[PDB]
Amino acid sequence: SMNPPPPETSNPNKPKRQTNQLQYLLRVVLKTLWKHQFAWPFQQPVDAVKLNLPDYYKIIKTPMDMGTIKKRLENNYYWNAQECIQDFNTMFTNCYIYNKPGDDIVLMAEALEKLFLQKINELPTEE
Ligand SMILES: COc1nc2c(Nc3ccccc3C(C)(C)C)c(C(=O)O)cnc2cc1-c1c(C)noc1C
Repeated sequence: SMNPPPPETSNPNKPKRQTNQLQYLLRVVLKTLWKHQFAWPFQQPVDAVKLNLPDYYKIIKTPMDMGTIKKRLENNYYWNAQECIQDFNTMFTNCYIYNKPGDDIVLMAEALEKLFLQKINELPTEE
């Protein structure tokens, strides 16, 4: 089995918290990206077996995807907004590292990232 286990989406020992910033990240940021027409390749972990990408998990050692992020938010896995923002950045970065500049998947990622940055620019203050 050449896929690694997916990133954890819950952990009984990791402290849980709900902030208005994390609620914004689920209700506005994640929702906006999730339903976007280019979202689908990013909605679940990269299945390197089914996609026939043997070298993927030899190159990408910190995988991340929006399915994982969605579940983390729904499970109150994050303590703060920065943890979640970091996961989005990891997802985009992995795509830019593994794929060639100008590839369709890169253009899809760039479009989602632009939308992401717009919404993060409008992050609300802590209540
Ligand atoms: C190439 O990047 C991906 N492609 C798919 C994918 N389809 C696919 C397969 C080969 C070539 C091109 C594609 C397109 C997405 C451009 C159509 C599928 C699928 O067909 O179900 C699923 N997950 C992916 C993740 C990725 C992906 C992401 C996201 N980041 O790196 C990779 C690699």
